[PDB]
Amino acid sequence: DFPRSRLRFKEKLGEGQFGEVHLCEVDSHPLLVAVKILRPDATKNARNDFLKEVKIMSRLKDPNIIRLLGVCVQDDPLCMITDYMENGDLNQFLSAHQLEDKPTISYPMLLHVAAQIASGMRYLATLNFVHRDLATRNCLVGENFTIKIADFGLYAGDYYRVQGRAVLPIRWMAWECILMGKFTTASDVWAFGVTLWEVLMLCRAQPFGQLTDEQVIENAGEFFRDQGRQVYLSRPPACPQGLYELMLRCWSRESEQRPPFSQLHRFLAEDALN
Ligand SMILES: Cc1nc(Nc2ncc(C(=O)Nc3c(C)cccc3Cl)s2)cc(N2CCN(CCO)CC2)n1
Repeated sequence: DFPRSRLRFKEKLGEGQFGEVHLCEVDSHPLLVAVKILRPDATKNARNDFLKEVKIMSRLKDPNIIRLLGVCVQDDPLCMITDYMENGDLNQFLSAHQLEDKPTISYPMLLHVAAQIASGMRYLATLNFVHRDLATRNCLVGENFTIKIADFGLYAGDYYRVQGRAVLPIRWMAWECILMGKFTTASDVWAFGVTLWEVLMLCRAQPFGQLTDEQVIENAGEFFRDQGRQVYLSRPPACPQGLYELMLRCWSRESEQRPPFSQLHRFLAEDALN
């Protein structure tokens, strides 16, 4: 596990903080995989983060979570190998589709997309694993509208950057994450609510897109104060009222009032059809 010389590099797919992903072919006719390797400018800190991500990823084994197929971590150079998800991230994919009138996507397909994210998150919750950056940009799309959640690191405007602070996806963040940096399964539910809003919007608009970062942060202060001045994402045109109410439960002020992923999954697979 795994002979590096079996890998044939084809195209660079993307790039993050301590790694670079490439499309590769495996001889082992044409098997495609995604391969993450260190960036050319990698430091010893990047090598350490890459080894950790290997450890984190090795534990995740579910149909709707990206799966580690293999590793080069013994003799150099370091590599991580996953399924190649041929349709890219879900944000770009939904951006290229329009909702069916009466490349298109049906409303029941939007539900099926959301249900797969909810099942993936259901699995993470059983492991008490907190994702901290659930969004359509961190979901990958395979064949037959198969969704795998990644942890994935472009979408610069989706993160609030202050020097010397962690980079924060504030528009997906529960009011208590913004005010206190506390991330829990309950805050992943709130982000799931925002992710479901993105799916039903077909990624046509940034969440709170007409509000500044500072207004989004002061809106978290309004959830805290609980004086009826907090503001929510509006109902997407493709979204019925019943499904909108489910998004609103994800954005309950009280963390314990937010539905668990098992309930969100049931609703989107079953109740949402009626
Ligand atoms: C950014 C991107 N990724 C794609 N597929 C991937 N599969 C798996 C990926 C991945 O990163 N694995 C991974 C690894 C290896 C280690 C740790 C963690 C992880 Cl999650 S990335 C396809 C794609 N394209 C598809 C075709 N589009 C046509 C548009 O018109 C263009 C864009 N673009």
